[PDB]
This record gives sequence, structure tokens and C-alpha cells, in this order.
Amino acid sequence: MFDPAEKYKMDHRRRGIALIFNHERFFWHLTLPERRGTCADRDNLTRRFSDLGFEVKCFNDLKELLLKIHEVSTVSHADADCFVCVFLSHGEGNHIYAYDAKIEIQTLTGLFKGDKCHSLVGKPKIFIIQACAASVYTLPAGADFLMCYSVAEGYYSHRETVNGSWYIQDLCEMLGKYGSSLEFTELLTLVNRKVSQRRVDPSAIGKKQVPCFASMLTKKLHFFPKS
Amino acid sequence: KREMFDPAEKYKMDHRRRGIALIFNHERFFWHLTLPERRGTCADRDNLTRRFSDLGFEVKCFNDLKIHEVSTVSHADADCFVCVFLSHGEGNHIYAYDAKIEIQTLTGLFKGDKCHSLVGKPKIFIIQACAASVYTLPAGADFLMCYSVAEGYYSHRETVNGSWYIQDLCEMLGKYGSSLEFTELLTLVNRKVSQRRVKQVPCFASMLTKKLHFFPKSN
Amino acid sequence: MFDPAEKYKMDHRRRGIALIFNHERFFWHLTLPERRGTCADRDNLTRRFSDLGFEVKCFNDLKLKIHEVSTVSHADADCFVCVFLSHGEGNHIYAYDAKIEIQTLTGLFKGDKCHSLVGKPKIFIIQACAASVYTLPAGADFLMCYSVAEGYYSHRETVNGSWYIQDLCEMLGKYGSSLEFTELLTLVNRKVSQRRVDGKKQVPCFASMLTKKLHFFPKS
Amino acid sequence: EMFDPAEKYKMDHRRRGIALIFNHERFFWHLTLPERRGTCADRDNLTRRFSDLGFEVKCFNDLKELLLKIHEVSTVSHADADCFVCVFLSHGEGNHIYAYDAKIEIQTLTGLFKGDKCHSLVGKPKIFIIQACSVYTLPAGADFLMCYSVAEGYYSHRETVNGSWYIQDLCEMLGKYGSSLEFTELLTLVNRKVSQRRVKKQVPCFASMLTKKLHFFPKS
Ligand SMILES: [Zn+2]
Ligand SMILES: [Zn+2]
Ligand SMILES: [Zn+2]
Ligand SMILES: [Zn+2]
Repeated sequence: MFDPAEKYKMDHRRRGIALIFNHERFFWHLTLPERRGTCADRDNLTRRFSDLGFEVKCFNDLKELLLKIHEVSTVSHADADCFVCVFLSHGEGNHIYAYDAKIEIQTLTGLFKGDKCHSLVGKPKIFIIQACAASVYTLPAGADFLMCYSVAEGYYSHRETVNGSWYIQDLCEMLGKYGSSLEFTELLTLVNRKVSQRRVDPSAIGKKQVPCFASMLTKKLHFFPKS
Repeated sequence: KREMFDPAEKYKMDHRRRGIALIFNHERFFWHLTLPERRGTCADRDNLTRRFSDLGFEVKCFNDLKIHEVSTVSHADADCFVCVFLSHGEGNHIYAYDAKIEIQTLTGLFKGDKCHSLVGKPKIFIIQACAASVYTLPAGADFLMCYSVAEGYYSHRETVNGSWYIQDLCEMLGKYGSSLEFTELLTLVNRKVSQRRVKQVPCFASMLTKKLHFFPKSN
Repeated sequence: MFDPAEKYKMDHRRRGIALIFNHERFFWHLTLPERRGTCADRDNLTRRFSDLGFEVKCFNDLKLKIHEVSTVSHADADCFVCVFLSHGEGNHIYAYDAKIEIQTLTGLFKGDKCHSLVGKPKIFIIQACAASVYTLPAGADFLMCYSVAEGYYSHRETVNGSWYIQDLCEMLGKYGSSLEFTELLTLVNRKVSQRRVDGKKQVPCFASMLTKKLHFFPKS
Repeated sequence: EMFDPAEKYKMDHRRRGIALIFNHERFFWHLTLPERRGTCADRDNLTRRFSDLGFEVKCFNDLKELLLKIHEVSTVSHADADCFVCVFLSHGEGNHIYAYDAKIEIQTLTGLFKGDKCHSLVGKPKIFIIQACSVYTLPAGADFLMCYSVAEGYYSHRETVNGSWYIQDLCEMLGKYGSSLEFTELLTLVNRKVSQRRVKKQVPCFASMLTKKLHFFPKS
């Protein structure tokens, strides 16, 4: 009967797809601090999710543009544990850039809701979002969903340095150190502390960046080593 | 530099008191009402009170038909702050609007900038979901926002025995209240309510920095 | 398939029996600091397990009800808990008798002999003072919690009690339902050794032959 | 908080420490080849898993003089090292002299690294993994972990080409959950795996005198 510490089954053939999405659609102009900085985020996330047993796919949204997104949402995951989708964005941006991102996040999360994605029903769906038609909010829907945000609704966000961004650097450091050792919600709480304590001051306030994860998960999530 | 980063740091629960578990039942602009819902909301309030009193809380509940002293009085002797927001399932467009305004102004009082005593201390707001800043999203560090319903999902109607989300919250708080870290506790409420599709999907938004454990006190 | 954090089931009707056994045989002219020095351990430990949902049965050797403990059905019970209590300064007969009493208690509840407790954790909390004079015995799902290891120097009971039982009960109130039981004993191992008031440090031990993790989540 | 509830041993020191593999090859006359290498597959399996954890593996036998590089192990500074790991290996079917010699070899190894004798490892966990075949199974010491292949009342495995089930599954757990789980939780998995791999059931044991939790997070 009822178990106070039930975990999602991690004994499926593969761990699944860690989709990485860097929002570059309507951004101009760009600089090498941010360019290689976003690269540093993407390169760092890839190696960390590859370590946890994920099949990493990343596509830029400037480039069949939706067909590369269909095959991911359309292909079966019955052999997989979970789905991870990382959304990367630029700190600075025009009003349109930030608008398209909110539309992309909305349509991207909607594809993996139980009504459309049969294979991932009862399986955790983690969307890691870098925050930057009247339904304009940072809140989507779905059961067994994990929404990870770099910034809480009204807070200040990092500018992307050459080495990357505050939220991503810290996420990868914790994923590298405790990725298979901790339940993922405890893991994100460490990212919550590390980023908020890292209130450092380059046009400072100084305002602190407060991350937030919205959890609709039903069980404990653990990325125990596979194979 | 005596003891560095700890992967499992918990909020200090060795303060004189555990704190105040404020209960708030939104009744301001609701008409008309029925005994299924009336004694049902009572069942929620009566059930939460006994469960938080078990965990060592000083419970205060006030109807909004009749707040500073709670947000203004010092909590330097306390572990944390809990605020439960109760609402009626059915409601006019104004009723649901006032609730969103109350939640906004209530959470804003305990943000670090105003509440000095609760800085570095967990603030848990359990919300029963029912001027352009109209959203279910407030702000603050070390904040725990517990929602009965995710943004677009269906919510229970309040039976005589109470509501789905609250009944399950109290059952888990009675069984594992001092035994589990509170986020693991809420995940059990997330499963129990969603499986009880007789779907309502709960969601907790966590801005906490440490592990939260309501270990028994007074020793 | 590979059960990584597999725990013993804790959903059965009753949690089980807390069996407190105080060694009161061949201890001639026992002092009062040990007399209801021990009471404060018995009445402290009979509270903490009862707070965990155990049925506490206290009986002394000073006074056939022993076969009535093993004979009962545990098919609806989670675990067996038997805490063994004794006084510090005793003659060699008191020391010898205790060893044989742990043989019969421990050998009585070996899965092959007691079939109702098979697969169900048996925690023996020992307070220590044939050609088989040894500290360790055998058994699957067995947990042997020793007050102090070999090469040991034992505490003297005062008007609360013994540091091991003192801090053991203390951990059961603070982390009994919240932590895995082996993690709880690790805290006792640190607490009792650090509570080295006056000149050595008492090093306690627990022997684990457990197959699964152990958590005392409140029943029902 | 003052009360350290999930306190772990520090794992931030320069080097993790030494993995000391000791294979008992004395007074084992006419050893069969299935035991010969055999044991190699255990030594070359365990020398990989600890080295994968950041340990420096030193393999030396008693067959070789073997007693004088032994003082060179305890004498080294551990002030920059996290732990001491010493895995003790032996073959199954041996004469009474082979059984007697092993017991005394565990005395000197265990007594050599008692905190009072080795001061550089004080407060730092000492994990002794024993493979078994003052004559007793248990010794003393703080921050000491005695991992036994099988408890008393035991029936030991016979080494084949791969090796011994305990070392087989021990290494297996170190690859799957070595860096991911607390070390006592890892042994609990070994305790279940080896007993269930009963192709009676071999019941292994670990004695814990540890004050803190133990996790092998990858260094730096
Ligand atoms: Zn876990
Ligand atoms: Zn805890
Ligand atoms: Zn536990
Ligand atoms: Zn750990």
C-alpha cells in the first residue's frame, strides 16, 4: 500500500532525452562575452547530463524548424525514464525576444502533457528555464512536471559572463557533484542557496538572483547510475 | 572557514518556539453559502489546526469578514512562519479577485525587506486556489508556496468532510509531519490528490535554501 | 530491478514488541544509584519505543514467559525489538550469566527457529558488562546494538542512567521516526563518545546483518 | 543547527587515502588454480574500483620482509588524506594454521591503525574490509568500519574464475553506487545481494563504530 518514500522507476532501457534549447531567434546585436558565455552554459549542461546517462540533443531556433521539435515530442519514450528540456536565453533582449521565448516555453511544455505524450505519462518531465494572446505568464500546466526557473518572477537575473551564467554554472556544479547522489528537488535547493548567496558586485544594485522550482511531481526523483 | 559547504544543511529548529501557523479563511464576498461547504471549510480549518498544533505551532485563525500584529510582532524566537489560505471552490469573479489581492499583500509583509525576524527562516504559505499584477506568483527568498491546484487544472468542491488537498495534507502531516523533510511530505500530497481522481494536480513552488524538518521540540 | 534504497515493509498491522530485559541475577548488594538508576533507563526506553508504536514488555530474570514471546505470531508485526539492560560493576558470574542470556534470546529468534519473523528485522540492543565466549552472534535481518565495543570501558549508572541508553532514548525522540535506524545509531556512537565527561572515550558499536533500509515512519 | 543530524566526515582533503589490499598467501599449501587467479580477479577488480574512487591501491602479499613495508604504511602522513582503506583477502579451504595466522594478521593491521597509535588518521574513518575463513571476529576503535565477508555461524564461498561472491558484488556496488550512496547503505546492498545470490544463504556483516556519515563524492 501507500509508501511515504516512493520513487519514479529508473529501470527503463534508457534514461531518456535531455533536450537543450538555446533561444537565439530575435536577438541583435550580440557580443563574445555572451556568445561564448551561452556556449559555456550549453557545453557545461551537455557534459553533466551525458554523465547522468542522458541522450543529449540541442537545437538553435534560428534553423524543418518545427520538424526537429516534433520528432522529439512525437517519438516514443516508453523505453525511457524521464524527459529533460533545458531552455537557454540571453539576459538582455528586446520586448519581442522575451515574448517569443514565453510562446516557445508554452508550446514546448504543451507537447509533453499527458493528453499528447502517451509515453511519458507517470514519468517526470523536467523543464529547466532561463527566464529573460493574453496568456503571457511564466506558468504552464501538467502532472509529474518539474519547472526549474533561474529567476523568481520579479527578481534580477545574471548577465552571461564568458564562463557562463550564475544559475547554470551552479546547476552543473551540483549535478557533477551530487547528480546521482541526491533526490533532484534537494539538488535544486542547493542551486537555490548557491545562487542567492552569490550576491556579488558592473551595474550592480546589488540585487540577488532568487531561483525557484515549481514541482508537480508525485514521487521522489533520483538519477541513480544505470547500466 | 571551519565547516564549509554542506549538501544536506537544514534550517535551525532550535529556536524557543516553532512559530505561528496563521490560518486564513477567505469569506469576504461569498454568497450564497451551503452547509456542505460551510461545515466543509470548518472541517479543513479544524483539521489543519490540530495538525499544526501537533507539530508545535501556535495557531491563529481569523476570518476576513471581521494582520499587522502577526506581521509586525517579532519572530526572532521562532523557527518559521506558516500561513494557510482557505477559499471557497465556487465564487463570483470578485471573490476570486480579492483572494489574489489578499495573497499578494499577505506574502509581501513577510519578505526580508519588511520582516526582519524571519530572514533566513522558512516562510510557508499554503494556498487554496479559487492593478495588472494578477497572477498566482509572488516573490521572496526562503519562501515555500504550496498550491492546491496547478494554474489550469480542476479543483475539488468542498465536501462535508473537507477538501481533497487539505484532507490529504493533514493526513500526511499527522503521519509523517515530524518524520519527513517538508518537500518530500508535499510530494506525497501531490500523489495522493492526483491519484484520487474520483484530476486535481497540486504544485509547490520552492525558494528554500535548506532542508526543512519539523523534528519534535521541547527537549 | 536493482533495489537501490530498498527498505523493509512498515505497513503491517502492529509494529511489534519492545522487549526490555534487565539483568538482575547474581548481582549481590546492588547500590541505589544502580537500583533506580536502571528504572530511569527502563522507564525512558519503555516510553520511546511505545512512542514509536512498540508494545513494551518489561520482565526480569530475578523472577517460561520467554517461550511465550517467541511463540506469538509476527505475521502481522513489522519487527522484533529486544533491549538488554545490565548494571556496571558485577562479579564474574553476573558477567558470565549475561553472555548465556544473550545466546538464548538471540538464538531463540534466529529465522530458522522463529518463522513468523523471517525477513523481518530483529534489533537486539545489548548493554554489556560452551567455549563460545564472544560479543558477536549470527542471523539475517539482525541488528546487534552494543553499549560499548571490546577493549571497552563501561559507564556507571547514576541517577538518571547509562550514557548509552540516555542518548539512545534522546535520539529516538529527536530522529527516531525521521532517520534510518543505522544512521540513528551512528549519532549515538558520536554523542556517547563525545559525552566523555570525567578519561578515555567510550566507543559503541552496532553489527548490521540487515538486507534492507530501516525507517520507523508512524504506522497508518 | 548545533545538533548535527546528517553530519558527514570531511571529504575535501588533498588525497582520498590508501587502498591497502592484503592477500593471505601463507601456509596455504598446494593451492588450486581456481583459487590462484581466482584471487587475481578479486585483487584486480578491487584495485580498480577504489582507484576509480580516488584511492591509491597498494598490493603486497605476506608470502614475500612483508612485515617491514607494513610499518611504512602506518608511518605515512594522513593529515592530507581523507580515509584509510584496507581490504583483507584470503582463500576458502585452508588448514587450521592458515585460519589462525589470518586472525593474528587482522590484530596487527587493526591494532596498527588504532587512533591512539596512528595519530594522523585520528577522526578520519578507517574502513577494514575483512574476508574471513583473543580468538574473536570483532576488534575495537573509533571511526572504524569492519566489513566481514560473512558473519559467525557462517558458511563461506569458494573462489572460482571470477572470484568470491562478496568481493564480486562489493566491487559491483562500488561501480553502481560507490560515489552515489553513503558507504553503510552500500554495504547493506552487498548484504542483500550476496545472500540472494544463493546459487543456505550467506549472511555478511559490517560492524560500525563510525561517528559520522560516509560519502565518496569525487574529489575536487
Ligand atoms: Zn533517495
Ligand atoms: Zn532529514
Ligand atoms: Zn529513514
Ligand atoms: Zn551524502
